[PDB]
Amino acid sequence: RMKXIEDKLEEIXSKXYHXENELARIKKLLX
Amino acid sequence: RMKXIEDKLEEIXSKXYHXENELARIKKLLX
Amino acid sequence: RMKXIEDKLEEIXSKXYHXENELARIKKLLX
Amino acid sequence: RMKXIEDKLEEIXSKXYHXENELARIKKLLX
Repeated sequence: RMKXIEDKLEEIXSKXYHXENELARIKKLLX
Repeated sequence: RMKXIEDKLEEIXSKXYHXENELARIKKLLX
Repeated sequence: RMKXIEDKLEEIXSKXYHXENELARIKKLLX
Repeated sequence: RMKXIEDKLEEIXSKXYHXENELARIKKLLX
């Protein structure tokens, strides 16, 4: 249902942390 | 509910800005 | 509603094209 | 409906594999 959608969206909002920080890995290889 | 899903999707559609621009950071280190 | 969620998910499934191809920009700068 | 949303979210949770591994492509070009 809606509860087990809301708590996928809060997995995606983990993936969009690990997007940011595993880019910021690459950027801080490049400064 | 559906309102507080719709307004996660419009957080994701912020993350997919910061995807693009913090890639375009890396690409403009690389031209 | 559900129709205007489904057609955000099919924006995200555009962003996850432009993820892939604007990475594949960087990778083809790096081969 | 909700079933064919849940099974988009489990496409996105494929895209957020291919995010990670096609970054980890770039990082392992850069070590």
